[PDB]
Amino acid sequence: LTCDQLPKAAINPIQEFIDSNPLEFEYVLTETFECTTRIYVQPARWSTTKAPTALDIKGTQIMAYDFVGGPENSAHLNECHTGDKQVWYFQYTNLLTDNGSSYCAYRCNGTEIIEYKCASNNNGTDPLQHQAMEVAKTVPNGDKIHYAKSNCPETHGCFAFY
Amino acid sequence: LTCDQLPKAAINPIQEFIDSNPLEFEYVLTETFECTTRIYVQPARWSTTKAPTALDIKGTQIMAYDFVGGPENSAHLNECHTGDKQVWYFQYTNLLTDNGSSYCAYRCNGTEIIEYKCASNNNGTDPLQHQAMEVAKTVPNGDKIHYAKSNCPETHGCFAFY
Ligand SMILES: *[C@@H]1O[C@H](CO[C@@H]2O[C@@H](C)[C@@H](O)[C@@H](O)[C@@H]2O)[C@@H](O)[C@H](O)[C@H]1NC(C)=O
Ligand SMILES: *[C@@H]1O[C@H](CO[C@@H]2O[C@@H](C)[C@@H](O)[C@@H](O)[C@@H]2O)[C@@H](O)[C@H](O)[C@H]1NC(C)=O
Repeated sequence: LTCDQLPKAAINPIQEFIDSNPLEFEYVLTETFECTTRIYVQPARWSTTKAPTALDIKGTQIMAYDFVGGPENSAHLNECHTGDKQVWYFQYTNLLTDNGSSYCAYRCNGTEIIEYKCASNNNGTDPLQHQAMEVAKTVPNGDKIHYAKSNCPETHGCFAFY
Repeated sequence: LTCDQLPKAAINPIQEFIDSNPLEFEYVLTETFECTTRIYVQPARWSTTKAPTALDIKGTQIMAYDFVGGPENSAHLNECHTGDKQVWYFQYTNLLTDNGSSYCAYRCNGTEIIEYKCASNNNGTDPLQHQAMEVAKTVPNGDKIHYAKSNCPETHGCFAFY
């Protein structure tokens, strides 16, 4: 299996992602998105693109990306500080169940995987999530995929932020 | 007029604030919340307090505060990185109108004002907002209140983030 052959699942309407806030990453590829909370935001009233925004929050640092849909169930992200463009797909989504929400998303460079983000608001208890992670690890460079919460900073009274 | 005598307006249900996302500050007291976007987040499914969270995002930096209601229409904030406690009130709110949402909130130390946050998603065009700002400037230390967006960094393709 190569990264280009992973499923490209249907993307839920944006409101279903917003209604899942806040999410934390369970499995990630690089160190970048360890100990990170994901927040979805609807478009600003003054936005001329009317693109929603994804926020990746790691302690007191934040990456933001406006995003729009592209071909074949892609998400086209524009990182708000750098202008860097990224193309993402979803392996699966399972939002707004009786046990909460989960999904796994990935970023390829051709046949190899270069980033991976499995998110949930149920501490990774959706059986689909571990299953998806086990599939993604089989594509080239998927060996890097690992648990995102092994060594996070101590909290100071909150639950999705530190 | 002193800070303790400012109105303590009724606080809208949390969903009305979330539905107003994203907001930007129009008038602020210190430099801290210049060029800042405010995002409201519902409580995490795993939160034992079930407190919602306010995010103050300034470029790639973020302050987060879980908050709960207190006496006399107060909001009791817990800054998520430091554990520092803050007590806020609203001068007024005007959410989810045909021209969007605005509010002005303030933090006193007795008779003086120590922080001020007027937010909107309509670029400060609610007449109530300039009116409220003019009242707040009349309390001790209110002279510091000023426009929050005079010199913000250039964007890189987004609208509420940079
Ligand atoms: C969240 O789950 C944690 C255990 O997760 C499991 O073990 C870690 C090391 C990973 O391999 C992960 O994929 C496994 O599912 C608990 O330590 C923690 O207490 C849980 N949090 C709760 C219940 O709030
Ligand atoms: C947003 O409004 C800006 C003008 O705002 C006015 O002037 C500044 C200096 C402050 O005094 C403020 O309180 C006033 O309301 C415009 O420069 C800007 O283009 C507007 N943005 C829009 C239309 O998207």
